[PDB]
Amino acid sequence: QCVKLNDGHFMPVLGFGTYAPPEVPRSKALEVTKLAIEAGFRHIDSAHLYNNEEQVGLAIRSKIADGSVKREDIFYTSKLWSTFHRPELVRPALENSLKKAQLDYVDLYLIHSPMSLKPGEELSPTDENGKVIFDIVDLCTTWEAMEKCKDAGLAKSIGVSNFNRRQLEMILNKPGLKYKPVCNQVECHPYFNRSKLLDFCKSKDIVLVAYSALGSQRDKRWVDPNSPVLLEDPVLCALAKKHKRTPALIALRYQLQRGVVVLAKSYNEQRIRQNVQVFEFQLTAEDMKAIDGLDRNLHYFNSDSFASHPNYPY
Ligand SMILES: NC(=O)c1ccc[n+]([C@@H]2O[C@H](COP(=O)([O-])OP(=O)(O)OC[C@H]3O[C@@H](n4cnc5c(N)ncnc54)[C@H](OP(=O)(O)O)[C@@H]3O)[C@@H](O)[C@H]2O)c1
Ligand SMILES: Cc1noc(C)c1COc1ccccc1C(=O)Nc1cccc(Cl)c1
Repeated sequence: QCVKLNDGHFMPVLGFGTYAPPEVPRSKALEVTKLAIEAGFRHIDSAHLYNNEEQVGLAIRSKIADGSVKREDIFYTSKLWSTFHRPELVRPALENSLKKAQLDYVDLYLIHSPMSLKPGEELSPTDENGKVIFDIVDLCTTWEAMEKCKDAGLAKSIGVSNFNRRQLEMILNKPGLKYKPVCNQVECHPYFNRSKLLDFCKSKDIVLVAYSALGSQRDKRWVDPNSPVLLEDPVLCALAKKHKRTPALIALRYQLQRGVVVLAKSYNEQRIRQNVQVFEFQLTAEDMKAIDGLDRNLHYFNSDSFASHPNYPY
């Protein structure tokens, strides 16, 4: 169950989200990634930011080793963090992510954010006054370093994440371009459905990948507790009763039926197993336009600290 990418390789349309807050013990990312693979996931979304590539790579390496799966069956994804946007820091970051996860290549390497941060070992550098230190980098130079990684064979496909239309065209309107981004991974869910951005990506053979499709983890550091909880929407709860399903399954099927590759994080065995069942039912045209009307342009990620960056995507 995949969608062909604009460089030839294939991406499973349902992916597993591996991020959990640092409060969650690192051993969990190993247990739930194996359970996700046993449940039927073959697309695994990770990143250098999530501090989990060893447990994730170990789980992948262990399911390959016990004979459940082979390396070609697994679509593994990592992301270049924003402190590594200077072109010389790109390949060492990917090799470090490969060394950490113990894989010879990633199926997908993404530019995690367009908001470049100052290079360093800190995932978020902060100055004297406790504010985040930005950095100015021409992102097309970063993409060239990304392109070389695909040539080197460390990344089967390369793409971006949290890129708006203007930032996407900057990559497409790049001189000497060799590989267009196979995908743009952005926040997408019935309350914020990226309809105009999805049309643009469709018009460029670029796959839109939805993160926070279930309505996000609502971490206290980045989300307002008064913001609407997507899985409590009366419309989503109503359709789940009609189809005898769950509100999460309604949200996941919503993206799968408009050409969106959808991610879903879960560290709960039953909900992990519950999410693969999105392929067992279908939404009607009436159900699709009912969810269509829920768009209220709601960013679950909100950060005024990152509102002053020249490349902030929204
Ligand atoms: N490119 C980027 O900038 C970016 C940003 C954010 C996230 N991501 C990636 O996208 C992945 C998913 O996004 P997300 O972190 O916002 O989480 P999410 O997919 O929106 O899920 C939100 C919450 O819903 C719960 N859940 C999972 N399955 C459920 C089900 N069947 N029914 C009810 N609840 C369910 C989960 O809690 P339980 O664990 O308890 O089940 C989960 O924490 C992340 O893991 C990350 O890899 C990428
Ligand atoms: C927009 C956008 N542009 O880049 C990113 C990444 C995003 C979305 O970010 C999130 C979405 C969902 C949940 C969490 C996050 C997040 O934790 N962002 C973050 C941003 C900057 C620094 C650091 Cl440390 C974290």
